[PDB]
Amino acid sequence: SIRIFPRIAGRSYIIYGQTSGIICKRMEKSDNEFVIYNYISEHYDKFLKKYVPKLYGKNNDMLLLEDLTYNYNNPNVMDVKIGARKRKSHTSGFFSIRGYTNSHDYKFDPDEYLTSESTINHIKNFMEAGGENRDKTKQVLLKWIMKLSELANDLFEINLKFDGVSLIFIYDDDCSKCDVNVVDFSRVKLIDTNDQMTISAVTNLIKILSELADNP
Ligand SMILES: O=P(O)(O)O[C@@H]1[C@@H](OP(=O)(O)O)[C@H](OP(=O)(O)O)[C@@H](O)[C@H](O)[C@H]1OP(=O)(O)O
Ligand SMILES: Nc1ncnc2c1ncn2[C@@H]1O[C@H](COP(=O)(O)OP(=O)(O)O)[C@@H](O)[C@H]1O
Ligand SMILES: [Mg+2]
Repeated sequence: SIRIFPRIAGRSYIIYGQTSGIICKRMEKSDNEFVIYNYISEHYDKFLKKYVPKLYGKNNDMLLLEDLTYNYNNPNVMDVKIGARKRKSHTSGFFSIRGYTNSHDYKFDPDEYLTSESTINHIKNFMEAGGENRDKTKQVLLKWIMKLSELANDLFEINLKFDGVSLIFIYDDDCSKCDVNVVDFSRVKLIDTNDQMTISAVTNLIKILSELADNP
């Protein structure tokens, strides 16, 4: 009947859809996540199409979402919180890594505040599954940089406060495919300006990833 989806982070009930390519995410406390998907669709439809999993529909309290891991033979996933946290400061100052595929092997702890060096080391840990072909892993980094650059550029024109939103980074072990998308609109709010904190998270990630793609 019910297959639990292998979540990297967060607390919401998420299960595989009864059909291929879909996950079902329960809206726990309010339907705010649905209201915000609908609002972005009406006001910023190009943003939704480029950066966000497709919302196929709703069943009671369940969102039917595009499974971002579906087209991958061996997906590696990292959840980075880029929007404001509820109370805490970010573990990496401008963002918080929330989890990644195989993080347990590296003694990753989502409660641990990280130096710049430890932050970089966890991102390198996440990239270890991608293997020793430095050319192929560099290309994954560059394609993430391309899309995050455009996202940061685009965010200047969006009047939302992206509280609690995460970037879901995905690459295949063979490094033949990768993407990054924005998820988790449960705490997002309308405002009258752009979200500078969320833009700062994205530019900081671009800086770090650019250093990784350039290191010899
Ligand atoms: O916004 P965060 O700091 O990243 O963490 C909140 C946690 O907030 P905080 O109060 O520790 O700042 C929330 O704690 P709560 O508001 O229940 O005391 C928790 O419910 C969310 O699942 C939790 O977020 P989650 O890990 O993305 O599920
Ligand atoms: N569309 C998606 N495709 C694949 N995995 C997803 C998708 N949306 C969420 N996830 C997974 O679920 C986890 C929690 O997602 P999120 O939307 O942040 O829910 P929560 O409200 O529980 O924090 C992410 O870390 C990721 O592993
Ligand atoms: Mg989340």
